[PDB]
Amino acid sequence: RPLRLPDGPPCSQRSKFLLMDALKLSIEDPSHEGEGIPLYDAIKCMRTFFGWKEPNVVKPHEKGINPNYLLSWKQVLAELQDIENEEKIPRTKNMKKTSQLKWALGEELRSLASWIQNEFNKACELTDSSWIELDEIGEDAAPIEHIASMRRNYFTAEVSHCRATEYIMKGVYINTALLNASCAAMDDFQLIPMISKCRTKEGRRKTNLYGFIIKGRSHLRNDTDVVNFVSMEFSLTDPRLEPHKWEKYCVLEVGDMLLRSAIGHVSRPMFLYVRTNGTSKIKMKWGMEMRRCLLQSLQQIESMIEAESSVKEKDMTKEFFENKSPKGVEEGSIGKVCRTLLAKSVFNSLYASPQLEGFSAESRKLLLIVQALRDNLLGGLYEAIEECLINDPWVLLNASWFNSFLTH
Amino acid sequence: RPLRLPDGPPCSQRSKFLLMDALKLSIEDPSHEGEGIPLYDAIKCMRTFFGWKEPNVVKPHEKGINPNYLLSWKQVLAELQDIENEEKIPRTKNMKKTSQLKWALGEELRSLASWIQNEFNKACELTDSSWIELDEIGEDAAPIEHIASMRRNYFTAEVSHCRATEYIMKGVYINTALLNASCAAMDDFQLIPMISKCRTKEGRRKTNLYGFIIKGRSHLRNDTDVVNFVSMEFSLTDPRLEPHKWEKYCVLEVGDMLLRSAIGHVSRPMFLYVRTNGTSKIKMKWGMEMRRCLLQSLQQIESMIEAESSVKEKDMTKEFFENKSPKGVEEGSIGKVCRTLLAKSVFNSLYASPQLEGFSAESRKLLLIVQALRDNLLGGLYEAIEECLINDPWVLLNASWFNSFLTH
Repeated sequence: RPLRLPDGPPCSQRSKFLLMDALKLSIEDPSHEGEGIPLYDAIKCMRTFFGWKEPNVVKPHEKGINPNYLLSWKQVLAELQDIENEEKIPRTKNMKKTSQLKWALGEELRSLASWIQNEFNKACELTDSSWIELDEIGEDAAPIEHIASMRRNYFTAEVSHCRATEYIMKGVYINTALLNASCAAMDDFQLIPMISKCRTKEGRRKTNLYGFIIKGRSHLRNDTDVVNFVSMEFSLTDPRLEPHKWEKYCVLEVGDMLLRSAIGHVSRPMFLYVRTNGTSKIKMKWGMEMRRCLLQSLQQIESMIEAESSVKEKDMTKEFFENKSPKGVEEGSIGKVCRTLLAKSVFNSLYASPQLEGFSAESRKLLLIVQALRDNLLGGLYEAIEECLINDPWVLLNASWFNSFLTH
Repeated sequence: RPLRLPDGPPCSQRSKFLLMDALKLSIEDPSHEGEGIPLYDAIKCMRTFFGWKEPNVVKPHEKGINPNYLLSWKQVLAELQDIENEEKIPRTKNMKKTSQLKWALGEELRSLASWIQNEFNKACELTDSSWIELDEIGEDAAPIEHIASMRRNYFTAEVSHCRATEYIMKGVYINTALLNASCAAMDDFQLIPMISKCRTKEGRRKTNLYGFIIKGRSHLRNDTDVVNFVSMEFSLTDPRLEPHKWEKYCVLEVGDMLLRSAIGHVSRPMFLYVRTNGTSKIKMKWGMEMRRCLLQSLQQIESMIEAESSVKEKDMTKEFFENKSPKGVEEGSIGKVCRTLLAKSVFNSLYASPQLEGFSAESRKLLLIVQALRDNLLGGLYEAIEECLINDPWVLLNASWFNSFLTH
């Protein structure tokens, strides 16, 4: 009996930042005065681009004040130009408390849509760049033993370039910046660049700018207290292709970018995805810990090597990772297994919800019952599972996956 | 005005062999007596697998004699067992001219379905293994100049592991084997293994067996003369998931395979996709030349570097491949551009048709007219294009792509 997924309008994006749709302005081997200070790096990235034009709304937010989102972007650009006019670049920039920002800062069943499976597939892919160091994974006090070290190196080599690892590092950077600003600049509408760093295939350092957030007032006395923010994220994705995805956003067209492509140089509109959002102290602390997805994925891999090693009375680390009893890998390669596990862990973090906790607990129970029936040959459990299937894209995708598992 | 795609039942697979659905039985650093002789290698690969079971039809061919396809597979397995009983393995194996083989060997609008876009996406992916040597590309008589060499090395590094390159090498091997057998064994129902070879990420030689074909009589006096064959190809793909894809096939369940996976070892049914098919001498000669897709893709890349070099009065090879004027790559990376170009070239070969030649000629004309109208601001051209849109999955996908180009 397959799970009944809800009927309704398609589900929409609810991540704290863009995933597959993100666009970076980047600088390579940066060495300007103040290299490493987020605002300085942001300005350097912004300075690489000369394609801006008069911005306009291309996908209105159905429940927001569209003119205020437009004003907010124009204010970022003007306040950055104000800095260029000053003698020195200040370490942080606090935005004028304009009417548009005061508004923006706050001072139902849905059906599964194809975009979330597509996000997940993109999260499993390899990128050109590496996102973590060779010794990134682990927190051990002492030096790791030989077999542990071997496993970490093999795993790290499969995931250091994975898109999901970019999302981890993006997530760590932005949550670190917003949590720090929430403490250090409680009354300020601080401009917070969305930054990541990577190493190119050629070995060069690269600093990336995805966009900006502006925070609101943030007197976060308890873990559950919320800081509001407005995010402004670059993209080449035309929001008119899948408008249901972008329910929570006002989308601007803000520039044009020249790109290399299969047909030679082409010019494409550059968009800016704008939304109001919020996060709590506890959520930011978890965001800061997203590197744990790597440890937890490695541990899942290590558990399987341990099982095989136990059987063959021999360490099976090399045989597992080199794919040397099994005649293949269902996902296609060991590397794809590593990345798929990682991507699931990262999406569990990015799309954390109570719907997800319930679905996860309840579905595991049903799995175990159905396997016991399958190997050897109710409602209430089903209602517990299906009550979690409301509108969350990640939970719905996972329910769709569960149903495939049942058909087979 | 978008192209009108045909209405009808979903389009079906028409490639000469399986693409994304293929499964290999493989052997590593092979060194048995007669290593390199196709039949010997096939037997070695077959010997790696102990999961066979009594075969049965799981997806019947609606217009074929299903019992004969089943008999044909059982006959392959028995004739291979006959060899194991003999003192020596013969160099080639000619099949008994049984009633099932004599039958098998011959002795309407469709709508676009999602599977062909999915095939194309899979063709663009990287694999764990390399499929070509460092000096594979090019036929030059003399040693290549420095700039040429640099470009070939950068390009080769982006495509040597590409799935599309596997399809090239698979295609070259099988067309070479069938063309050779058609000449050397004209009256025999020769068993022809479907083989490829690669090098693992660790540097080990690996020989792969995809399945078998059996040819019919082949007195190919002219280029257009046809040799019939029956193909028998391994797969983990359950044909009941997308039966419309498998219209031309009888699909058997023939074994079970133990696999590593994200959830530990799992057992999955192994299927055998069986169909009758045919090819001509001219088509096999083209199949033998599939390495030209690599040269032609490189040439497309080289043309773009030449254009940039002409502009900047400087060779732009490094700057192009290292992605150092353009601010990005529309497909995401230079590597993805290389693989996408390659995949399009490979699919043009794999899915060659008159529908494709007409669509290609006519659509290019319409592109040029629409761009001229776009930059500076009929039916008959449209009928020429749309008359090519009948049932071919590759042409239909390309028409769908053309329509996206129009919307934008």
